[PDB]
Amino acid sequence: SASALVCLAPGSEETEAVTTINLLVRGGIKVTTASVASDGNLAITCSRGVKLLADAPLVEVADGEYDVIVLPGGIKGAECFRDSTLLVETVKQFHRSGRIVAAICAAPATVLVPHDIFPIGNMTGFPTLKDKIPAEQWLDKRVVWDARVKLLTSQGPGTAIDFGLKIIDLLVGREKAHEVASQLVMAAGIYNYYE
Amino acid sequence: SASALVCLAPGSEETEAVTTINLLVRGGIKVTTASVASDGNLAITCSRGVKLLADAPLVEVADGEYDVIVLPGGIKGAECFRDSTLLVETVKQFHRSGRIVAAICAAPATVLVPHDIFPIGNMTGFPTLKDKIPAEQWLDKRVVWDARVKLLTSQGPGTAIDFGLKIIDLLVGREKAHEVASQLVMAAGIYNYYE
Ligand SMILES: [Cl-]
Ligand SMILES: [Cl-]
Ligand SMILES: [Cl-]
Ligand SMILES: [Cl-]
Ligand SMILES: [Cl-]
Ligand SMILES: [Mg+2]
Ligand SMILES: [Mg+2]
Ligand SMILES: [Mg+2]
Repeated sequence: SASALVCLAPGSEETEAVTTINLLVRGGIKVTTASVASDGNLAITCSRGVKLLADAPLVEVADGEYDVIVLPGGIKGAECFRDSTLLVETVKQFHRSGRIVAAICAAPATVLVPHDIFPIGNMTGFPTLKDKIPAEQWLDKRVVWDARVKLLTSQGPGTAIDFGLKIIDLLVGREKAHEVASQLVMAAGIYNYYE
Repeated sequence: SASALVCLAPGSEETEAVTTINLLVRGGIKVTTASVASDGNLAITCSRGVKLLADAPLVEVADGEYDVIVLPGGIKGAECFRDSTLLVETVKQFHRSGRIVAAICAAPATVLVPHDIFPIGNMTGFPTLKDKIPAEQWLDKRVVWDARVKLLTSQGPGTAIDFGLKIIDLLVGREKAHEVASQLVMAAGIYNYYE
């Protein structure tokens, strides 16, 4: 199967993390969750208090051959990612080895921009953090797929379905993305991959 | 200081549970999560494998004065609810005492219909299970609010935002629902409480 490494830190946005995980599993993707910036503790208290148990510490899975690394948002979770040298070097390694980096909400501006990971990539993120993304790189769009650098970005809790579906499309294919979308009772406006 | 009791079981649908909890917290509603696991275990494995910690076993919080009891879906989570005499008694007590019952996805057909808790009233649920909701009660709407019996129902993972926003309306009101909605970057097909 295709596989995904979903990172979690104290203060990660729980809808973004959980909805993404759920959709990837529905798509037949094996998902591992990794605890970041917790010195190995697998208990992760998210941004609105939801408490998740991660599968493993990042340091034990960072060298795995996952097809995508996923960075949920949440202000404080994204700061933890930014300030983790292991997280940043893992993101860089996924990219250099031809794999996908996927980031939502505050993660693009907080993690990718300060570390100059994708200096000329196109990206989106949470609208109120537009001023944290260099102006020439910013698109205000529910999902942005920059195929040149294999960078997938998205905007907020309410775009987590759109984000997860595009990961499925990229890793498994359009037909599987449509199958998953069809299970959800999605709002009008969200792309369902039928065409 | 409105409050919500969100029930969780092995096999609950994690998007439905977590997105609902998230939105209620954003709305200033005090949330308590209650495990309906038969042994009282609080470390719940949800339908796609997300590991979610409940705050308390149902028996320790069921008699609380929460304004709403929330039943997430997930095929096996809803079966656990149906087969828990304490859960069913608690739902009945919320209803008889003039409080709100909120249920999504499989929870209406699996829990409410077999126990005949709402013999009169409109309801929805996951559309593949529509033939398990009595025909005179069924509506095919993203959210159904029947104020006559204080029953809120909704259809699936993709309607979790609509569901959570309606709980906010019912507990805190339209202004707060609009405020929360405006945070999410949600899709155009979800009612946003602005006129
Ligand atoms: Cl441990
Ligand atoms: Cl670690
Ligand atoms: Cl670049
Ligand atoms: Cl959504
Ligand atoms: Cl399910
Ligand atoms: Mg620059
Ligand atoms: Mg394609
Ligand atoms: Mg009847």
